[PDB]
Amino acid sequence: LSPYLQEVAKRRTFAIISHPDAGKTTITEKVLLFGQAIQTAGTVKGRGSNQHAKSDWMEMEKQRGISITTSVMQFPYHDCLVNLLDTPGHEDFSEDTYRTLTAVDCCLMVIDAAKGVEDRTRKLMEVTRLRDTPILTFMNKLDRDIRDPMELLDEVENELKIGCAPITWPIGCGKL
RNA sequence: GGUUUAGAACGUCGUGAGACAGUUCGGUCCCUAUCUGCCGUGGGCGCUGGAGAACUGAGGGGGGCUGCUCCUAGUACGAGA
Ligand SMILES: Nc1nc2c(ncn2[C@@H]2O[C@H](COP(=O)(O)OP(=O)(O)NP(=O)(O)O)[C@@H](O)[C@H]2O)c(=O)[nH]1
Ligand SMILES: [Mg+2]
Repeated sequence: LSPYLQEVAKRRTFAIISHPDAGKTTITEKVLLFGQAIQTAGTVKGRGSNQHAKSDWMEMEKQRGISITTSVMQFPYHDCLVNLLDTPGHEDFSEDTYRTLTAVDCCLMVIDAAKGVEDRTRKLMEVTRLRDTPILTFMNKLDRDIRDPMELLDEVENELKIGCAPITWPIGCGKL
């Protein structure tokens, strides 16, 4: 427990991957307020939640349309020091994302519970198994009317060839 | 202020006086309301002995517009926007 091997062990550096518009960038902004980096928060395109607070999608064109290239982040949560990446969704667009995976020891996949598993979701798992990299799964968008979370588990096991272990479970979806 | 008076000029027409549904500058707009109506306000009598109060409510009138924001929710919808 020397001041060296202690700093090392308390660190944790990970990805965040998605099919385009799943919510990487949003869950990221929220992860940032659980780290006391953003005292308020925002949305995307600076949209529906007002205030010139978008944000932390670096660049510029990102804020005009929707997301471009990996923003990177370091903040403290609980007993750890997290290093957070923000991987772009789009076939032609990255690249980069792939090279970014080279910097992560593990990885979190966001899934649109209203959409299930999409195309670049499937392609991203292939790239993942290249390094036997671990995957956390987050089922985003429970504010929306979604599919049966049972069926959502099938699509994840069947099409992504990986076991599902529910930690939490939604009670009602959409307006409920 | 416009434009159908009287002054004056331009262009135009006519020998001319004058003329143009061409133009230009100037140029007196009265009424103390009797009736109807309408807004208000009293007087009289009626209502069945006379009086002071408080009512019922037939009916009449006034009022009746709308923006933006927030919650639902950036949810339904949408590939997105
Ligand atoms: N209803 C709802 N909408 C969400 C949720 N999370 C994200 N969104 C919406 O989904 C859209 C996609 O946002 P974004 O975070 O850019 O997704 P992304 O995965 O970063 N984009 P990309 O995959 O292109 O990099 C946003 O407009 C945001 O409003 C959620 O939990 N619920
Ligand atoms: Mg993004």
